[PDB]
Amino acid sequence: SELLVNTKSGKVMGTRVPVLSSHISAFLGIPFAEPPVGNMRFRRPEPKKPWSGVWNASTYPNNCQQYVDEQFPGFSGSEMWNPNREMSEDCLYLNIWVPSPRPKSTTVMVWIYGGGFYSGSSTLDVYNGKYLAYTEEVVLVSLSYRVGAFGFLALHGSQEAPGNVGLLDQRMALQWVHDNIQFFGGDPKTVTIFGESAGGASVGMHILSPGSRDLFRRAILQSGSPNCPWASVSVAEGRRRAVELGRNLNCNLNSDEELIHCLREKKPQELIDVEWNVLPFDSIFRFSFVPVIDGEFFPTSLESMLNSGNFKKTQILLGVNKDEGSFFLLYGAPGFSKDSESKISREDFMSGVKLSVPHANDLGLDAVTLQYTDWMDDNNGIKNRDGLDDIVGDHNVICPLMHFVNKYTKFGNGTYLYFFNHRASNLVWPEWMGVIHGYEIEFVFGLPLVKELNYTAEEEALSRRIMHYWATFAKTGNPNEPSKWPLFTTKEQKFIDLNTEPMKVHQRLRVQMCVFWNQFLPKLLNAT
Ligand SMILES: *[C@@H]1O[C@H](CO)[C@@H](O[C@@H]2O[C@H](CO)[C@@H](O)[C@H](O)[C@H]2NC(C)=O)[C@H](O)[C@H]1NC(C)=O
Ligand SMILES: *[C@@H]1O[C@H](CO)[C@@H](O)[C@H](O)[C@H]1NC(C)=O
Ligand SMILES: *[C@@H]1O[C@H](CO)[C@@H](O)[C@H](O)[C@H]1NC(C)=O
Repeated sequence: SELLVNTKSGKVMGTRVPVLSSHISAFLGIPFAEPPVGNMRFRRPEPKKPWSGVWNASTYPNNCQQYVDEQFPGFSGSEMWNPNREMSEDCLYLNIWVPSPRPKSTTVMVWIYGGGFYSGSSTLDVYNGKYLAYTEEVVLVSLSYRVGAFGFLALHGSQEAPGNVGLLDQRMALQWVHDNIQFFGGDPKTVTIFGESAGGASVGMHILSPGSRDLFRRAILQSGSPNCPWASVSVAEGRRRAVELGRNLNCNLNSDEELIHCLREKKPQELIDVEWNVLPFDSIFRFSFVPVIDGEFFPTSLESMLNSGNFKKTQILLGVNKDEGSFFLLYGAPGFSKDSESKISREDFMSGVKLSVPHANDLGLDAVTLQYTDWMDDNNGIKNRDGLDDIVGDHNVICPLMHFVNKYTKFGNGTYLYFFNHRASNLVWPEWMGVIHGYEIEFVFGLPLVKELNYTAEEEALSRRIMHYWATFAKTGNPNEPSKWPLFTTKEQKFIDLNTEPMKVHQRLRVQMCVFWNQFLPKLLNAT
């Protein structure tokens, strides 16, 4: 049977699913680790003990325990990101979509979801692999991995909660693909990993970690990079936040062992109810438990790894959206709201900046402000709102990604860079938010080919160029079929737009602002 597949861990059974008036196979909720429950919480994951009999991979798995967005109850723009399945600590599962009939040795793509490391699911409507699998004829995997404190609580020195274990979940799912994807028609020596926001950062991190490098061929990074200022923390800061976590639950804090024990007796939702209380600053685009620079997963600092070429040398394709910052301002900066044009007063601007660059002294805040203010029009609310938007997106997503790409290109084997800027015609979020964090995903996953969803036809077309670029790049290391997407080179710095208008090629993507965030501001804060 096409739906029966024998693997190194045991036999697995899927289900046919319809797709654009056809069918393909899906193997959903296949385990790739032991359940990290009980005395195993905060622990490195363990390989799943094989089973006999036939694994029922006919329905989606649980989602990992996570914080749930309730800012806009009943609003689909936010609610479609929340878990749509029971949450549980038993969540290390992966999902495969296989073309029909079964390929013999086709290109494999493994999706890693984002969510600032505090949230995410493999099972969401926008991550449905059937459209991609079917249209581009690739085997589509999506893995899953522990988030929040379950995935990233870090007491360096302990072996009970070493940190990074979420990153280790990902690696195991990738071990399992390397090992078993052949039986599903996938080619394990042509796996592309790809992800968005924390998933984009994750991909960069697997490119840097020596223990992950041999497990995939190429990489795609959407709106996220390993060196993002929100994507990792030192062992001191992780230790400090773990303890503070404990302090919020009245734990015995006299030893690592005492503390971990107390955290392990707590119901999942107790950890989640206080997770946000440990940020050391009042801040937007910052998350409590994220990877740590431990000297193990990351052997030294990301920056020295990047300067010295200590990382997997291969092809990568990556990019950003035009308005990355607006979500975070909506959720936290005063002046902003879902149902108003959100025009921002000088006073609210000043506090936006302080929230966006939480680690800056007054002199740094002055410099961000000078840099983003039209002084011949300082009382324009649209200008204040948009400048704040650019500050969040430049500092947190674009300038870090440009730094990474600039360093990667000096040693890598080919880079392709995009700037995604089409606002969907069916978008339910307000006009002022722009081309928003997270909204290229539905193009990359091909949702605009389902008519019930209400995209224009030029949107269906764009979605098809994107999938074919992503897939062709995954299959060959070049998104071009033999009008060009040129290579990004350190000399010329070219990239493309991605939108309904015919494509153009540009250069030096936000250099002016990124020289400020990557060279000047860091220097200024080192000195003062
Ligand atoms: C990626 O690496 C490939 C393979 O190593 C490079 O192709 C080589 O280019 C060198 C330098 O010009 C030539 O001497 C060889 O003939 C090529 N070798 C092979 C096996 O083709 C390729 O240039 C690299 N691409 C980029 C953009 O760096
Ligand atoms: C498991 O598969 C059976 C058929 O083998 C099917 O009834 C169902 O899709 C699965 N179980 C449920 C309902 O969770
Ligand atoms: C497409 O159009 C209809 C009719 O206005 C709208 O109500 C419907 O919900 C749309 N489809 C979705 C799920 O948005």
